Amino acid sequence: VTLSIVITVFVLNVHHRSPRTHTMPTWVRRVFLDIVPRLLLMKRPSVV
Amino acid sequence: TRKYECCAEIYPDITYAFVIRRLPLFYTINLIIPCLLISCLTVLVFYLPSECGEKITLCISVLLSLTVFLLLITEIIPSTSLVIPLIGEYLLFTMIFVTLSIVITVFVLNVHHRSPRTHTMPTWVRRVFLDIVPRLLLMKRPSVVDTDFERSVKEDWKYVAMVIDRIFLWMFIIVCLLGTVGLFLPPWLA
Repeated sequence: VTLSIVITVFVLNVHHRSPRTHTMPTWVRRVFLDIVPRLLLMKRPSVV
Repeated sequence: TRKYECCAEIYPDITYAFVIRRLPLFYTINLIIPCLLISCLTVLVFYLPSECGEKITLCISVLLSLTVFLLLITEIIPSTSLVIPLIGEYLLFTMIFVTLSIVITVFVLNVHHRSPRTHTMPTWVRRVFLDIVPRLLLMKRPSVVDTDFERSVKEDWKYVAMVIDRIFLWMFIIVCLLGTVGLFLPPWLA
């Protein structure tokens, strides 16, 4: 549960990032928006 | 053998010295580790974004937990005032620093919620907390220009809050590690 608290702090930090403060690395984009979502059977909607 | 003020003769005695050692696996499982786990959450408040609105909840809970543990230990150890347990020292110092984090976190929250309609950014703040300090902390602000004035200064205030947060995240980690090793390593190395 303590480990989950740490991970939740990190996830909250990630969720509240914007281009005005952080820049998205290309590897983060690739991995976490192409590979992992497919494996976890979660599909993002194709919107532009 | 020794002489007492009662009587003029020598009264012998035999003193037995029982040197006993406690097996430190019950109180380590039940007091130490639960104390350490809470102490691990002391620093996370500085990595929590202000917009989440949970900073105060995290540090307040940590403080009220460490306080409870100190009282539980207070009911085990004798009330003698000659020496202080190492566990008592560590808990107390963490409580002092957790309290310091609450004060800092309150101040950081105030900085994050400032806009031109209420406050004015001083010239040197823009120089120090947006140009110099971010470079040192290896956090680089993306180069973005916003036409709006009350969304660019408002966003600058938010970034200043993050920079102040990152300063103490580094400082507390150093202090937390130095304090722990600087307290429990001396005894281990008799």
